Amino acid sequence: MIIYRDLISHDVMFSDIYKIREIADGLCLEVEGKMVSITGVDIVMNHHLQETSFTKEAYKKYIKDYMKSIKGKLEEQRPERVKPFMTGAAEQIKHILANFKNYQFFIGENMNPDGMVALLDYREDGVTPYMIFFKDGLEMEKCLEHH
Repeated sequence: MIIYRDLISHDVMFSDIYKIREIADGLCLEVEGKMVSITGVDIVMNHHLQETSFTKEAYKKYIKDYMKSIKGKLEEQRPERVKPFMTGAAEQIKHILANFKNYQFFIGENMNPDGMVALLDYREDGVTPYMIFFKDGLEMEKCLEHH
């Protein structure tokens, strides 16, 4: 199976046992979760994601830093992704800041402040949870029977 982990913090963000949608012209991965009850969201609960908070200004400071960290990672391993990421993320930041009050913030288990901040949101029904990750900020891992 496929486990996805934060390219910076190395924590597991989510696995392939969820409905994954690639949105924003391949910039982001939209993971659909279920509300489960202690109450919460399954993605958060079984991958031990930690909730964190941001002012509008702190998030701007943080995401500039995060963008340049990913930019440096991509130049080394996936150079073709630098421009798409830099353009897309800049446009995605504008969207996130536009509906800032709609999001909750989650980071990996180790709580590395330089790692990815996943965004929690609810569908049109206002009941279904889904989480947004930057695809370029994730590295894939594959697990198989071993003897």
